[PDB]
Amino acid sequence: GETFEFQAEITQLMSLIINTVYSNKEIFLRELISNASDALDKIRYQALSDPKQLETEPDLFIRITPKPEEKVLEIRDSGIGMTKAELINNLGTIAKSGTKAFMEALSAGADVSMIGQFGVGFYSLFLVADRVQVISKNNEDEQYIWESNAGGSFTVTLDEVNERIGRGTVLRLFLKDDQLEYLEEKRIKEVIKRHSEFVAYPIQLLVTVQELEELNKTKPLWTRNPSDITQEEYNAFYKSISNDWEDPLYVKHFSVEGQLEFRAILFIPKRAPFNNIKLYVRRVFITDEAEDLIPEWLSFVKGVVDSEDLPLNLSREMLQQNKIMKVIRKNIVKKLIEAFNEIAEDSEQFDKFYSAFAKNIKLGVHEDTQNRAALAKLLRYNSTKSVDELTSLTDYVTRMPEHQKNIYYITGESLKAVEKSPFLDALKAKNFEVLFLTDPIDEYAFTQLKEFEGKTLVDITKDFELEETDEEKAEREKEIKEYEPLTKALKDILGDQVEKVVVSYKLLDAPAAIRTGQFGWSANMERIMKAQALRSKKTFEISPKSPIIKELKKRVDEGGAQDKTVKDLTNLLFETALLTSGFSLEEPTSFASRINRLISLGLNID
Amino acid sequence: GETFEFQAEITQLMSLIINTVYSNKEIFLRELISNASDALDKIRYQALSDPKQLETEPDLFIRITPKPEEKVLEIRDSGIGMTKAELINNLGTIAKSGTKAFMEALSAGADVSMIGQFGVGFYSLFLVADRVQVISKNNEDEQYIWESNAGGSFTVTLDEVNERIGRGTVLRLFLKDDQLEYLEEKRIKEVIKRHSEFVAYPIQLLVTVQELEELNKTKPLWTRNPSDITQEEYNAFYKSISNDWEDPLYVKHFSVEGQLEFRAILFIPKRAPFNNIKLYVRRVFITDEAEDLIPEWLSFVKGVVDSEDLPLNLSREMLQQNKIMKVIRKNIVKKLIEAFNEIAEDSEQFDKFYSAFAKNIKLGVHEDTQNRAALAKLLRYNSTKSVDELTSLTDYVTRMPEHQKNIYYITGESLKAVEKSPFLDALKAKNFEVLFLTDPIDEYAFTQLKEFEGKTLVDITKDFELEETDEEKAEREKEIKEYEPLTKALKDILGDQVEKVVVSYKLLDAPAAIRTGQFGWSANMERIMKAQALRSKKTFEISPKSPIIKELKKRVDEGGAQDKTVKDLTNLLFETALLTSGFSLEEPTSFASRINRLISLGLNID
Ligand SMILES: Nc1ncnc2c1ncn2[C@@H]1O[C@H](COP(=O)(O)OP(=O)(O)NP(=O)(O)O)[C@@H](O)[C@H]1O
Ligand SMILES: Nc1ncnc2c1ncn2[C@@H]1O[C@H](COP(=O)(O)OP(=O)(O)NP(=O)(O)O)[C@@H](O)[C@H]1O
Ligand SMILES: [Mg+2]
Ligand SMILES: [Mg+2]
Repeated sequence: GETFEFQAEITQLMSLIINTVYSNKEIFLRELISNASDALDKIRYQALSDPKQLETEPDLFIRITPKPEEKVLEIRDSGIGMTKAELINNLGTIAKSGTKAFMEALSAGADVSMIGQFGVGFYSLFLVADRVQVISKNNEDEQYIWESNAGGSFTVTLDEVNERIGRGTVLRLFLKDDQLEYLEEKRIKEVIKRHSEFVAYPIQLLVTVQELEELNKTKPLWTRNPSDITQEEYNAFYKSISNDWEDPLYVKHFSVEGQLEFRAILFIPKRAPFNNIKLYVRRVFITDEAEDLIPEWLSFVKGVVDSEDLPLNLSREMLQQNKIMKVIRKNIVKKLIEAFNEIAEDSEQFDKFYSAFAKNIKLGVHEDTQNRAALAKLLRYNSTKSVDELTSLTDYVTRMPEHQKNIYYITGESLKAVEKSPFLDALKAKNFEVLFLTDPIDEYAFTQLKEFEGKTLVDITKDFELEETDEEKAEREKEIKEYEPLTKALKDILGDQVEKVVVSYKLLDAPAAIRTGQFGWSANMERIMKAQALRSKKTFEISPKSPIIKELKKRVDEGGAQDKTVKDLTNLLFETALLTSGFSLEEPTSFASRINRLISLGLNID
Repeated sequence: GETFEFQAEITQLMSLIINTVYSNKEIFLRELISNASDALDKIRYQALSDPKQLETEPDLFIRITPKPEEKVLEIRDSGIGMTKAELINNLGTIAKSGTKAFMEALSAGADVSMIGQFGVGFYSLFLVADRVQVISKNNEDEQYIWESNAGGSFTVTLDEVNERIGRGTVLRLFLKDDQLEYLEEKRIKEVIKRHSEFVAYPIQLLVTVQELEELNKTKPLWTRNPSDITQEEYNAFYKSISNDWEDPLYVKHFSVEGQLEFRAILFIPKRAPFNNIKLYVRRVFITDEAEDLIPEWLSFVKGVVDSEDLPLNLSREMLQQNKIMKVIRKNIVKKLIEAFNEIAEDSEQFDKFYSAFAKNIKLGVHEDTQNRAALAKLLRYNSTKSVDELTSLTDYVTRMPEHQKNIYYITGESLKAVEKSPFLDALKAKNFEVLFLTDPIDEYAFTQLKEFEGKTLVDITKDFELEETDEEKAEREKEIKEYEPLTKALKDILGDQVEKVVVSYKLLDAPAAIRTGQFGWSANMERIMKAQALRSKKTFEISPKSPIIKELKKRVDEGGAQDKTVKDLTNLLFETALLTSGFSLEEPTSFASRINRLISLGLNID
């Protein structure tokens, strides 16, 4: 049948590209600098084969001159420029990107990496300007003026009233009556620092005597190998990408080659606030709101990532959904894990790294599952054998005897409450080391690990059993069977406050304590859960080697299982053991009342 | 001078709209259903003036008949259809939207609201298909076939081998090999539920026996009159917009007819979800990730918002930054405040609502400032006179005596620990009501309020002054200096644990108590801060009329300022006051050992 070619309504496509493509109206400056950088890259590539191309204009720069008295923001560069034909075919045709044609026409293997590849970015200037007066000048042509008012047609006339420029393009922007904000120095500097910070060419800005100030003093470091970059340059780079005042603690500069090519310079700060990783394609900032490239627990680091094969959208403000995001996320996680392992080789630097980002590492163990074993070796806690220095789990399993098959730890509110806990005497009598956990997020990660190099993590606050000789077990069972009336009477006294009352030999000096029941929340977990602003079973055991329990035993033998004088004593002892174990004290008024009664008894007053 | 018209490269403009824009590949179905809905709206408006237009096909529907045998996802509708000239200019031209041409040619007082306003949405089908065969049929022309290969030209041939449809368009989408996922019923139903759920015209889908199933069974309610909607319809609408299984508690259906006309049906769930509010433009879901649309503390509210004059971008997945979302946020906040006030008029309804979203309201008092006084009326807490039922702040200040100027409250870990706290007897003697704060987020709101109807919020756990008579102030000053040597000796024993020790008359039944101070954190605030997963000063007081303090007074009169038996009592009583006030002990081992010493002394243990 009949065949027709596709057409495009210019009077509607122009408004479609200008108004309904870009969300913000400040990226017009970023696109103009990107076009100027592409022109300078073209004239530089032409200068490598012919040095006479820079005789007219030797300096390569981009000059921006705001004029509030004339309502014009001029954009002047010293690039290759546009001839009479380029002002019609390249600049006058929508979706025509001559920068793409220049990139595909050069010989394979060039070092240049230009930015423009769509062909409609130049029309973004009309979002803040009504009429434009772009002036071009090429070495192989005269000086012309490209005038437009975002209408249906454009006018190109020979320049005979303006100054004779050497080489480059002068983009005269007549701003609208409601877009005068872009004539201020602070607004221009903010747009540059946000979108046009790491351009390879100097961005000169005319500020008020008139002077020129460069807005891109900091050069990108991802274009150089990590072998010839000093630490001060890394500190300046970190202070430039972020508003932080302190130098980065550690820098990780890697480069992945092969099917995916991308470079990233990830920095580790010196403090924690309790996204951050910027994305750069063709030396231009695209977006920083992609949460899928970096995990939430790992979002404490700062830095930028440079790439060239990312499928950028038309607006150049973000990227499409692709499978490369998972690849770059895995690479960043692996490189940061390697960086953490390198920091672990040092003692002074890793101390600051752990004291500043312990929560992030412990979160990495809690949520993440693939790198859980790698992050478990970075945990540092105190123990009975290490009171001052922090000891890892790798050094913990080395000091474990041949008969110990489990890793013992303990949680609590503070370090002073767990260092003198009544659950440590039994483990120290057997020369068993017990770790110390003082942060509320420690148990959230220890409940996910449940194993380290084959050693099961056992919490001493919960119920647990220890191996012993058959003779000791036979003697302990014959002692437990005779304390049975005491535990039975004490259970009836406590009522439903505890699950059961059994004799425990894991207490030497403490008279009694309350443990957990191997399941549910522990003594510290329920305290953390009942204290969150945005958001189990207990067992009472006594020690048969304490004089207090020995005196309580002879009370039920004479018929004192239901006396009124003993009830006050056993209830107060239960609430005291409840406090020393880490549980929540319900109704402290009766506790204080009984305490005051003993005070009166000790002060000889009734 | 030389004037030239703007041009557009077809081979590049097409590629611009095939990879850059429409970052998601599943929205091709949404756009095609929107085009079918526009065609049906056209034929429905044409039927209002000529009923004979629907004689060829009376039914109005969109049929989705997948065919995995030949890898085609054909979409058939019964809209107005396109003629021979419409398949060239309306469909074959980029950025040409005949739907906009039909909208601008509408009569005065039209009611139809069509979706098509750009003209590039039809070309989104090439994201998953390599070639299309659009079969159109209009009442004023013959049945033609519009074929394309996503290249630079298209072919239009007269239909001779396909079905002789009555009226509408048939779009044969030959899906690519890597995009065969859209041939299953699950993917089609998910895309329809995500974007094309609330289309006014029925969407038919062939599920393979060949049977048809309507996907858009839930009709929208924002177009109908809110006063005519029943509760079951609101429940069914809530079950469709959200995956929740519980019925909505309260529904707020309002419509603002100001400078920006928009409809919104906000629902109140029954459980806290710890975005949620979806945005619709002309019965089309665009996005649900709007930040400025709803505050953070208000994210628990579910519902949808329908607007018409919104700056839709090219991809129709976000709004442009035109500073128009602030008025929508303000209207939503105001309407939900009115909704909460209406819920407060009912007893059982507000009891069910406050029991599920108390933290959300308290967080709203914490961060929000413009509606802080409005949200303060919804705060419900217990008190000494309201131990059973909840009481607001208005009912609290109405029962305040004429000589009370401050609102007294108390915070603690639980309600049983604050109902008998020794800080209540001082206010109970003056017949002053004291609120009970049992949640960790209550102080974060009470610190931001600081006042309610001129009454200053004063925490009784902190240092505060009570009004007294000169006859009582005289005897208080006479007895304060009498106890001064006891306080000096007690401070010398306590050391740096407390700042100062003052004889406070705000204690009647307790021998002593400890407070934080006048400024800074409270007793429970520092405990919550030290118990958070992502994350002081003390003033000691005594009661001069207690037998314990009266006996301790005579101890220092005989030279007992530095005895060995008084320091044990001093430390023990200090930790007891530290317990009853809501703090945490420095070490429970020392407290447990001291209590065990009392037990040995009481049990005559030598
Ligand atoms: N300042 C300039 N100096 C010289 N040539 C320029 C300048 N600005 C634009 N051009 C030319 O005009 C063409 C049109 O560019 P433009 O419409 O901005 O889109 P693009 O830069 O080519 N691709 P993109 O940046 O992704 O939108 C460029 O390819 C250059 O050849
Ligand atoms: N199924 C259809 N039946 C009849 N006419 C149709 C159909 N699909 C598209 N058209 C016509 O083709 C035109 C092109 O529409 P399209 O390219 O999809 O963008 P649009 O819908 O007009 N505007 P937008 O939805 O914002 O992209 C429409 O305006 C209709 O006039
Ligand atoms: Mg450009
Ligand atoms: Mg469309």
